[PDB]
Amino acid sequence: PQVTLWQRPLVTIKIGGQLKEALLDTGADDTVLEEMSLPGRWKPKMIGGIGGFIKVRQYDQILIEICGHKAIGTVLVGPTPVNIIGRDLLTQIGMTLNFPQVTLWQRPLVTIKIGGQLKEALLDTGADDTVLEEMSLPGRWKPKMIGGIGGFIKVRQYDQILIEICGHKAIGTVLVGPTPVNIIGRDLLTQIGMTLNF
Repeated sequence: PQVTLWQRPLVTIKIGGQLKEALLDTGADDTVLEEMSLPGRWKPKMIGGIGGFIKVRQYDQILIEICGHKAIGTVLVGPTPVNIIGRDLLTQIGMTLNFPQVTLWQRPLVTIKIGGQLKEALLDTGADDTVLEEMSLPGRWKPKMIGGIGGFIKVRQYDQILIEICGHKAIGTVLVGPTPVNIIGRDLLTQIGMTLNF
């Protein structure tokens, strides 16, 4: 299947004998699920994201069926607001990002130019919105809060900002704040014709 990004790329998964919906998230290194019952031993673990860190239980060698496809790997379980399938499992089902084609064995980074400056950013299908680390942008903005793995952060919303991502230009809203990494969300991914293919 090919998947465009005008809506969140959700899929049905079967794990631990249970059915769940999860977000195909190219911006996630690891797969993280909301609290659920899984068989066996686990290890305590802390993972970070927008908003900070959360404690999760790490289960190893867990069978997961994602769409029609099987994979076995590590699964983290904890207080994430959304079930996310990260690159660890995307690679196993042969997922690629197309806009150039990109496999997901490494973080899908691209060079962007915004506000006259050059930055590197993560192509993040799991992000509704584009969020950049603190930077100098031209003009007026509005105070805003956005949520994520470890809670919420306050960001400045700038409207009508030109961004050039890889080759391609796009205009839209950009959030600026204490995100750990620059993220290109679906708002801009759709403008450069990005798709998920598996």
